[PDB]
Amino acid sequence: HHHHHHMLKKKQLTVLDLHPGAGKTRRVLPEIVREAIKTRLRTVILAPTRVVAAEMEEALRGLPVRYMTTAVNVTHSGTEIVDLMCHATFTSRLLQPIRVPNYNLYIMDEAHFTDPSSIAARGYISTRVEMGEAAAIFMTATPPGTRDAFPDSNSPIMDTEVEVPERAWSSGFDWVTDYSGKTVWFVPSVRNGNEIAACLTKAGKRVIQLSRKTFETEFQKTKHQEWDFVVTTDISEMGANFKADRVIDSRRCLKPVILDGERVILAGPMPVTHASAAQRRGRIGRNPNKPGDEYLYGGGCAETDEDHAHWLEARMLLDNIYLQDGLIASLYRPEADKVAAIEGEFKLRTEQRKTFVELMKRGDLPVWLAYQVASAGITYTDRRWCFDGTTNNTIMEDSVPAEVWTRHGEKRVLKPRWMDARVCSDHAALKSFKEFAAGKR
Ligand SMILES: Nc1ncnc2c1ncn2[C@@H]1O[C@H](COP(=O)(O)OP(=O)(O)O)[C@@H](O)[C@H]1O
Ligand code: BEF
Ligand SMILES: [Mn+2]
Repeated sequence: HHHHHHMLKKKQLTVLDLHPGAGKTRRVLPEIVREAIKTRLRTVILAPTRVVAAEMEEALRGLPVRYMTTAVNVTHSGTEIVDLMCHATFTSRLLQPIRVPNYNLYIMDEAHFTDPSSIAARGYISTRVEMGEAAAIFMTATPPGTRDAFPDSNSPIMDTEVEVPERAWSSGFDWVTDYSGKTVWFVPSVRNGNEIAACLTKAGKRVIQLSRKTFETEFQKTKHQEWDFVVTTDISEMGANFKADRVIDSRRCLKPVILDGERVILAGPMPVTHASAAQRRGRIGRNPNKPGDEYLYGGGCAETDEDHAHWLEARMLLDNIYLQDGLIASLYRPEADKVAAIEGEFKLRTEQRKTFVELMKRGDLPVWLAYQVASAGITYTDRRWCFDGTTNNTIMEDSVPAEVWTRHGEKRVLKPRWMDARVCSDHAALKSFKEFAAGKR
């Protein structure tokens, strides 16, 4: 009930870069949506995750918003001119035949998200603005290329550089376990998080683990049950709210890297960006009444992340989104220097584009891998490629060849024609890929 008037300018992109916890998501977003409604601007709100989409409903209760996500179960009047969906849904719809409205205003929250669908959505939106067809607001405390890892916070934070373990320990890290508060611990990989979580559990701690595959289900447990540690990958940088007193940050993670144009490996761990570091630290210091919060960090930051597969993968997506005849959207300008590709090199014809989309949406394949399969002319249900690669593409778990009973009634060793380490980097990813290779997804 203290609305501040925003003069929403046509043909403009604004970056709302207030510090973490300043109220972008909970205060400024509703104000903008009210102005958009008042002035009758057809508007889309882009949430990074289903978890945040649900929370945005609380902030927007009593405003006419169409929630285009099963994460919210609200009765729609059919008259709403504001739509809410996830970054990934927005990009996926753009790749499909499905008509996406030509919105007058795009509001992307947690616009730092570097998953390929988010990077692509930013390119599309910025292109629409540059063409004079729409306005946009990108909300993030950490715009592309920030070099500040220690922004302002609602309460003071105690910043300390320490040695952070990335393996189980039996001594040398008493400060981790001799602590009666609640800790969010950012780890370099799902497997390292499993090992640390087991160590913590053996030491009597209650641990919840979060990764992209599990986030949308395990995050609820952080609200609804008692815990001592959350052990999380980078997915928790995207507007994740914890009632926590301490963050432990390894400051590095495994990175997918395309090697010689022919395979994806997981390299590193390599340092995180300043943006990632500031978002990780930004999970604490958020309560103005609580002055004790600590950030313990394990090394430096770097901006040398052009080796990351996500940039090229964003181009694969954008190349397959229609704007106008002959026009391919560039990445948003601050990100466009991250990748050297020819605009349109990854454009697919209609049937192959359909396969590319289905491999990602229903197959849950990484963008790069989905592209290799689709561009080879393979149809979605034809899994022969999972078995006919070279011998060095053999997938191992527990030091033995992963084996599958195939749709054609043979026990076969998983040996994909194209190797993307993301499909076999932890037990759960591998299980899903084995199902896929069996024709049982
Ligand atoms: N359910 C809640 N009730 C009350 N305050 C909350 C709730 N969730 C978050 N907050 C607080 O609201 C403030 C603004 O949060 P938010 O808008 O999410 O920040 P930003 O998007 O700027 O990072 C912060 O102090 C945050 O901790
Ligand atoms: F910048 Be807030 F943490 F979304
Ligand atoms: Mn936010």
